[PDB]
Amino acid sequence: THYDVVIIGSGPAGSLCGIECRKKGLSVLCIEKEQFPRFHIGESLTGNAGQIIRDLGLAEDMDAAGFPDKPGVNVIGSLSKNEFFIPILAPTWQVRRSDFDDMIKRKAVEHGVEYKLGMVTDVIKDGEKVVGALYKAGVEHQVRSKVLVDASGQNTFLSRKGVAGKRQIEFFSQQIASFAHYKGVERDLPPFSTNTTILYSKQYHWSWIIPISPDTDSLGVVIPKDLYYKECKNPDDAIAWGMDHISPELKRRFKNAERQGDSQSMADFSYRIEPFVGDGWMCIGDAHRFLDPIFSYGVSFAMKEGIRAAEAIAQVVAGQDWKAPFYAYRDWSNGGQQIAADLIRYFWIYPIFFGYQMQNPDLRDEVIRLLGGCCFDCEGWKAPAIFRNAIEEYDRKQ
Ligand SMILES: Cc1cc2nc3c(=O)[nH]c(=O)nc-3n(C[C@H](O)[C@H](O)[C@H](O)COP(=O)(O)OP(=O)(O)OC[C@H]3O[C@@H](n4cnc5c(N)ncnc54)[C@H](O)[C@@H]3O)c2cc1C
Repeated sequence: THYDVVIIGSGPAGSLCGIECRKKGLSVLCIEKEQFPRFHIGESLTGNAGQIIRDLGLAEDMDAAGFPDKPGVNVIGSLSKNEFFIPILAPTWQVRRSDFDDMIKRKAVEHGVEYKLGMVTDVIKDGEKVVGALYKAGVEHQVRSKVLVDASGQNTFLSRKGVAGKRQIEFFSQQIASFAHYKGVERDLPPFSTNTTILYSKQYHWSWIIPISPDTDSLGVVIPKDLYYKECKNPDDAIAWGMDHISPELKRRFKNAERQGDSQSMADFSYRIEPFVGDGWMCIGDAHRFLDPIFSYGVSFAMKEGIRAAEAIAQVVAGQDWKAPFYAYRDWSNGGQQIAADLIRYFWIYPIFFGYQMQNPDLRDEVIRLLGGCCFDCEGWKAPAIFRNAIEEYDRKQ
């Protein structure tokens, strides 16, 4: 059995890639190992994500599913008492990922992507060229594809399989995130009751509060890996650590709150995988690159890469050799992702200066677009340059 495109995984990257490939008239199979709906962390969307969601015809459905509108994000430093607000670029939402991912997958089915509940386990190769995959599903099946798209997220299938490059981890910023859902959290005053709230103390010590339904808020406490394994060891203790040590806002807001279900812990390690394109295959989303979620780029970038990949895939299915089209995708992805990574690094090194710089109308407006996810067409902007130069200056002097 043959498809133009086989996609591993139906998170936001895989779903959007499938939809876009269908719009280009390609045949598409998506293999997803989990039954939807399924829990997934990563709840606060960018302005650009909202635009894609609107373009998919889902705006009214987002509201009806009870996903709060997101007016922007408040960043509060507990140690310095510096706080700044970044208004949203365009209308968007805070989501419960189980329901959200289900709604998007449904759109991909409406677009005619064929789905299988199954686990991809291997690739099929013709020399160095990838030409299909094996998946389980109580039998091992074989499928043939002109392009195998890895949208496996954090599972990073093609990297683990040795087809894509090795995972390059950013060791200096390794964190562990611990989170749970609560009811009864005290929200800010309308019209900003459903802003995302970020509270931070020391470098790489921070917490989020994200409203995800009419009465439910997502709480995360994120701390360096070493601190976690020394003082906490489990998510309940890490959250309590943040309550006690990151910000008095937490105790205040959570005074009458009640936890819903159990807490979980998860690695928050930045990484990139290179190469992430090759003959007959490519990675999109977290399957090749993960940024610090303090600025919530993940879902937005996953969707953007799925969309841009479809353009490359269409060129190869139409007859082109893989290199020019895939290297164009690669270069475009690296461009945007590096700007986002620089913004995050710049913030962590100079969080107060970052705040003071928002008082500058020109920078402020660029940062609004950048935090909105518009990092992929920035030739001639001032901010990306400032970030890059600062980071290089900081590094060269250490
Ligand atoms: C602590 C934390 C907080 C975060 N907060 C935010 C936030 O506020 N906003 C935001 O935008 N992002 C956030 N993120 C990031 C966000 O969750 C990811 O960037 C996003 O899920 C990436 O989408 P994806 O499609 O690439 O992968 P995923 O969404 O993970 O989807 C991948 C899919 O592939 C399937 N799969 C995996 N392996 C296989 C296989 N072998 N065969 C078949 N199927 C497979 C999985 O079941 C899964 O459904 C956060 C992440 C973390 C860790």
